[PDB]
Amino acid sequence: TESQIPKMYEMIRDQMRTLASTHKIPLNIDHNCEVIGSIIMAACTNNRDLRPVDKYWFLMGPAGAEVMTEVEIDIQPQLQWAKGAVHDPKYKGQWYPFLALLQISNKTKDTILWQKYPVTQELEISNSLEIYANGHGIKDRLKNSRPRSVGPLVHLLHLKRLQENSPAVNGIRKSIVGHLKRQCIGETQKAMINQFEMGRWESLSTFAASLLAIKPRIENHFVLTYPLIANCEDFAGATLSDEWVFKAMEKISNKKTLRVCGPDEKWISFMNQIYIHSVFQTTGEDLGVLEWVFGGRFCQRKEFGRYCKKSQTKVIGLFTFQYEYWSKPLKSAPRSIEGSKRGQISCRPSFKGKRPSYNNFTSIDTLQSASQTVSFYDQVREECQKYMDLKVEGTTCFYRKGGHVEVEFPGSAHCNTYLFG
Amino acid sequence: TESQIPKMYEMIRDQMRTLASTHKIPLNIDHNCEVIGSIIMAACTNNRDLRPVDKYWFLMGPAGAEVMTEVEIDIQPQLQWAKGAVHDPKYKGQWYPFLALLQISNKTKDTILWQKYPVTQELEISNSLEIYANGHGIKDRLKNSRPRSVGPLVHLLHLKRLQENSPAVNGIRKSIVGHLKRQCIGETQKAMINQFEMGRWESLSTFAASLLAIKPRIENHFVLTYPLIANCEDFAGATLSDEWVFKAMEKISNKKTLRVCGPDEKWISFMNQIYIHSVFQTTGEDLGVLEWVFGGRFCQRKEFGRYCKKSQTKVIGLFTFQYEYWSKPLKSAPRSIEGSKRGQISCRPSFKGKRPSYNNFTSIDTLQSASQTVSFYDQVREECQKYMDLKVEGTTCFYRKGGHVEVEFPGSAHCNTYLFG
Amino acid sequence: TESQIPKMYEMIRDQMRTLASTHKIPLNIDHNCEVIGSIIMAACTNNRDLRPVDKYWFLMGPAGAEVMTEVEIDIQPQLQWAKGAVHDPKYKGQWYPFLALLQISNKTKDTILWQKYPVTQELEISNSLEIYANGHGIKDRLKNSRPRSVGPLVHLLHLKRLQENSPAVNGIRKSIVGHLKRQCIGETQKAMINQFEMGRWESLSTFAASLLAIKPRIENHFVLTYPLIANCEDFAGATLSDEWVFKAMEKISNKKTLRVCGPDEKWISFMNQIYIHSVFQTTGEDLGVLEWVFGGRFCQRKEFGRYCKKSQTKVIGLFTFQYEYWSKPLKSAPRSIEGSKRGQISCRPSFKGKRPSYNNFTSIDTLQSASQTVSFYDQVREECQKYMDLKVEGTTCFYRKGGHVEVEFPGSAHCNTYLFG
Repeated sequence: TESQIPKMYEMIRDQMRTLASTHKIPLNIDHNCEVIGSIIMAACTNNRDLRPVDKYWFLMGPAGAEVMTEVEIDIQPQLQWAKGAVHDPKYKGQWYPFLALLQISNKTKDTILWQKYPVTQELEISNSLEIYANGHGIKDRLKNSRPRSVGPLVHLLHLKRLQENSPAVNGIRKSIVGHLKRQCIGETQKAMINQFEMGRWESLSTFAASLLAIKPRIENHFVLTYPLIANCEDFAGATLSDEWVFKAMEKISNKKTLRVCGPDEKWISFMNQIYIHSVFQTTGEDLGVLEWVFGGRFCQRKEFGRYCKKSQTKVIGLFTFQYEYWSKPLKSAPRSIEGSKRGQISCRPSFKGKRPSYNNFTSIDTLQSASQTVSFYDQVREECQKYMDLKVEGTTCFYRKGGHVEVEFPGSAHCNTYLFG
Repeated sequence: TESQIPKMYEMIRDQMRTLASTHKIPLNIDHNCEVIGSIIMAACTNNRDLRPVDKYWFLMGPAGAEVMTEVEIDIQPQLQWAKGAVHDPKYKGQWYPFLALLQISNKTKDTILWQKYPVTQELEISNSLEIYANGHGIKDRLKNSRPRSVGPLVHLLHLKRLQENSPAVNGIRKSIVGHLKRQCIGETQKAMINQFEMGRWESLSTFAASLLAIKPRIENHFVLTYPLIANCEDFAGATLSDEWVFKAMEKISNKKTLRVCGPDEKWISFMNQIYIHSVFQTTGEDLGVLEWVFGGRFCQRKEFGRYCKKSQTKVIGLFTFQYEYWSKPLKSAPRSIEGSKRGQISCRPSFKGKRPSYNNFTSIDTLQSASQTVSFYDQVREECQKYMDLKVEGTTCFYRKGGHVEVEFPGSAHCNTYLFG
Repeated sequence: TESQIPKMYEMIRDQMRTLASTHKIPLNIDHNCEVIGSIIMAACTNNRDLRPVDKYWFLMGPAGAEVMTEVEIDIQPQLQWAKGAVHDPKYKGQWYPFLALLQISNKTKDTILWQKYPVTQELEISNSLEIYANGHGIKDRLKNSRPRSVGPLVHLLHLKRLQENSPAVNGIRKSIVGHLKRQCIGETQKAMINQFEMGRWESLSTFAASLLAIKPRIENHFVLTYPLIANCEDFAGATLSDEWVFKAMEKISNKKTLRVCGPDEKWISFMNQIYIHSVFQTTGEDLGVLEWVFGGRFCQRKEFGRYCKKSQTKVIGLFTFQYEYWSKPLKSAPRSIEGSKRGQISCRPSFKGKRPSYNNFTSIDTLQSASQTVSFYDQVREECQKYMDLKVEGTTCFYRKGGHVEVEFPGSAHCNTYLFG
């Protein structure tokens, strides 16, 4: 499944530099790579909506005198290659599943800079839940190539849209539900999806809230963004899922040739952190964990105002990256109550001596563990409290840099803080 | 609105010393000032209930040999002046609005020493809510001069009393409701007041509990108490709302002439702290903030037993005051959800690495953010959770002493502790 | 009530060594004492189920060459003595009440090593509540001698069993209910027992959950286990309820002659801690308090796997014990809301200065303190929140070792952790 990753990375980077050098467009500027990279993406996917010759905005000029200017560029070489490469048997069909991950990676930056909440706004649920709407805005043909990488509310938004629009309805609805029930591990959650499948949406707010307790299964992959791809000189053992990516970004960072763009120099750490969020998909991650992993503090998006408009970005510094530990991408749900037992959570004193009094429950509702028939909302709450009661998240381990020696994450005072908090 | 504050302070202090010196009553003892001050107050307000000659309890004697004794005193000079000064056009009507603030200030000490809960007891709600019953016991004609300074449960107690007693009912009820809806900023809170206005009191417990989340708008003013007023030699630029009051109390404290009374010397810090609670109305304030502001620890009322009876107080030390930061009096509600967005409050891991698991919600009820019609109690809870979710309280800033350089309050380990906790 | 404790301890130890020395069974090995001690117990209680000659498993051998082997032993001397001693008027009837406490003490080790949840499993309630099922498995005739030492769910399991099986039903049910209502101090709790008494068990989950807030009254006694009894040379002033027990265990520990058994040497601290849990009945205690009391960290049961089988235990170290503070055994419920007043729990700012915002309530439900009729579940919750609101637990004090100087427990970072947590 990753045998072709090396050669597909190579093919992307090549088409990028071919098209950039033909029009004298320097690829040591990350903004140029972002625009060139998205044009190549569009030739592989929506072959018919882009124009054979069109004008785009690049940083043109010599040796740090670059200015943004509209360059007319011709894609019919890249277009002809792209329409073949979709079905080329040499890639063993691994092309579209790879393009979808590449689009998730390369669209991450804009979802950070231009924080909106299209999916929870359309579903009419709390915008705290947009963290589970990832992969929104990917071309649909790519979405069918990576349904496990698409957040559960994207699938849920697809289901409700279906009910507000043919005999193919029985087959489309079946597969959307199928993607939903693989992601949503809760017994009460699958029951709620069943209700949604029959158009009964009363459970929506409760289902949506349950996703922060009984967390869904979201597949992650570590995919380089277009500026990294163009400036990577060796894809020899490329993976999307182990220390290679970490080592690849350190190698480019050490080259100190790729420059990054932004509104002004106060953004230079943030831009660089945005590379980590795109490649490793840590946009939703705990910032305390991230600081430990990469060895530096991460900004929250609050710490800056609105991004400037893409035409008014400027070079503001150099790409930089380093890391202290690494980890593989999570594929299973982060929390499991399998073989979990809430044990003693209260004191039964035997000494008369006074001492502080604890209650490890918010109310006696949180301890109602049910035999006598129970109501559905209580079923939900009880199942959620079981996952809430877990004190650890994740599945295996972090590794020290330069090997696979397992190092337990020690903790942080910056834990339980978040990029959009 | 404060142009007359200097001259009204002057007039109070003058009438006080005039009446004290006529009967050889020393004003360097705070208890004497408290009794003399309340007699002058009563001449300006309930002109007909006090007696022209009557006996009161003062600390009489020479040079630290004072003993408490009943002195008969004659008020008909102070009484004649008082009946004029109510309507004297030279004060521009600012007299009663000032007398009401002075009575709030000078009644604060007794509400601390003799902690009872008349308003929540009469409303039959938790006595934790007496913090919102301030200004109770003020003469009603003064209450109409400062309805924004009167706690919302005083207005609420007035409304329920009205329904348990004429065509003026439509006008009295209207104005009480009007004061209530200006103080209670919650949309669900105004709906609950509407229900109360129509005699439906089922929401009482919920309305009362909501006041600790969606906090009401309470107007504060910094007004000197009678012992400070008599011992202040300069009212030149007097305000009730900026650093002048702070500087005025430091000036008297530095004189080291005013002595304070109490049951025994173990009360001497507490008595002095009671001056801060009366003048700056910090009775409800966070003791950790207070310690930072004034630079010393504040006692909780638990740390002492019952006050002795007023006849058995003795001189126990000197008035003392100092401060490190200052702030203006709050007039708006302390919490606002305007332009507030609860953002990301949960982690979506992308690394397999295990890490601690957080849940920033007590139950999945606390995340039910609602389109589908919602029940009223949930409306309340959801609105309350929005205010509960705020992490900061207050509106502007503290200033360092001796200027208006804004200094962010850094925090304290003594925060979230309270005078009646 | 304790006048006979010295002589009853003496009689137990004597019968133990008599039967052990007759068959050359060394009593300096704790496993031998445990088996011999339980045989003597069985002769005093279920006189007819044990066999006059039978084979048991002991550590036989010389001077650290002991191996486990089946020894046939003859009890008809110990049996003849035992059938008399039950009713011997010289013990003043104090025999059975003492045997029941001795059985609670000596069965504690197995309930730790072989953690099961028979009572909550049979009641079908959360196994977090097995902490309130103590004294289960005691011979019933002993249970009637110490009903206050039997956890409330044992009595509750007895009541439900009664309803699933005669004119004596009115008298048995009455006394079980009577034991239940003395243990369960909550007004809503007694109401729930009343419902159970009439076979209405809907309240079960709520009653069971309420026991962690409104904690029941459980009687404790400090009783030596069989290995301590055999190796105690002086019962002169023996009590079950003051510093004597502490001093008695230190004396044997200092002898360094009793060896303890377990699966391997990594258990040697845990085994020794199990002596403290049996004698002082701290199985349910706060481990942070325990560490302070005895001056060493206590293991949680998680820190080890399953015990080996009793035939495969080996000597792994020496008995050891020490202590820094002591306390009497608790007899009353650990929490009381009598004369408790929740006071100010919220801030009413008077300064405009911003500051952190606290809410000392999980939801506005937790503040609903009710006049207007309230529903029963809310009655429960409100009563429970009153006990939840208490910040201190226990009734009197701890004492420093070697006297009765009261020392307030200072706290611990290891508090709110538990043996079965």
